[PDB]
Amino acid sequence: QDINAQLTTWFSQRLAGFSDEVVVTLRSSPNLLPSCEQPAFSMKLWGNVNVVARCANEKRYLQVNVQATGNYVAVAAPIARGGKLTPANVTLKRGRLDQLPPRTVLDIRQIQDAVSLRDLAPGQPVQLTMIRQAWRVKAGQRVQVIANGEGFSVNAEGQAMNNAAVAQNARVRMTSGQIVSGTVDSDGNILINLSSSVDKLAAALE
Ligand SMILES: [Cl-]
Repeated sequence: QDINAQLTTWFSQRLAGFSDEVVVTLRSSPNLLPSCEQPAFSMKLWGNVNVVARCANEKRYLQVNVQATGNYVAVAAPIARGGKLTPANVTLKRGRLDQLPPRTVLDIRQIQDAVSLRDLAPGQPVQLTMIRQAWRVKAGQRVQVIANGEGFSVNAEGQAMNNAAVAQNARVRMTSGQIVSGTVDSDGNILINLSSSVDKLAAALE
């Protein structure tokens, strides 16, 4: 029961913070098990995984099944496409992590300012493919364009032409109809960082 106890302890410690119940089952032939007392294990965190087990003169490829139970983010109330994920409509549920659909959110902090891309039903695990970050800037919104660099500062008002989250690109129509583009910041401003532009900016003032 040596290898089974060692693998159980190894995956339990590796899964600290993800799971409080880790069960390991060997799927490969016991004839290909490491011979040494303390094999070095190395490596997907759970489910059907391959583990390399090294001993002096051995490099075993073990196939194991890892059952890991812990918390994951699930839908707690109906959420419409475009609906904000809140503490009223998404919660932590306890379940078999190894049976979850791909890219299920495990940490409730990952869903802060998230918005649903789909109509979601209660009990559904929240997957990264079902959600997006909220729009800090929305199409048609009055925004501030801030350009800085080479002893120059420009502050101008415009209308956001597209929806954009923080750190995403936003095109902005200036009052004349000229379109500029920059990065959305936490304040909903559009940031531009400035070779001929600093020369062009000064030339515009002439
Ligand atoms: Cl949004």
